[PDB]
Amino acid sequence: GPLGSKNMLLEWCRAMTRNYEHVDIQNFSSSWSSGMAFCALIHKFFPEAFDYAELDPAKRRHNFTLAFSTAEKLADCAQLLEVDDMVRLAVPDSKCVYTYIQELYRSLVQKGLVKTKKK
Repeated sequence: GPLGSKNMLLEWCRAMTRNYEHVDIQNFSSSWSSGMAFCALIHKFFPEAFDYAELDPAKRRHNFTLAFSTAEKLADCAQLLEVDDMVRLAVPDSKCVYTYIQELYRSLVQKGLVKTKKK
């Protein structure tokens, strides 16, 4: 479509990347090899989550588990991705992140999280 799906998420996800640093969402795979994206994106809607400024790219394993363990306890998100796999692959799939974000996106809509402030 003239708009596009991934573009919507990309535009959106990126919009939250401005707040955070060391993170650049120019892709859904390579730009995610740091795992810093999953944690950073969540930290946007959940402050009690964790101190994103206290995390480093050194502890990726924890970043993945954290991003998931945090989103799960707070949003009971999906379990489409496995920390170990992410760690081993070090290369996610645009469909995986997209699909994950998809489910997550929807949860935010119901929760009314995405509709925090109008333009």
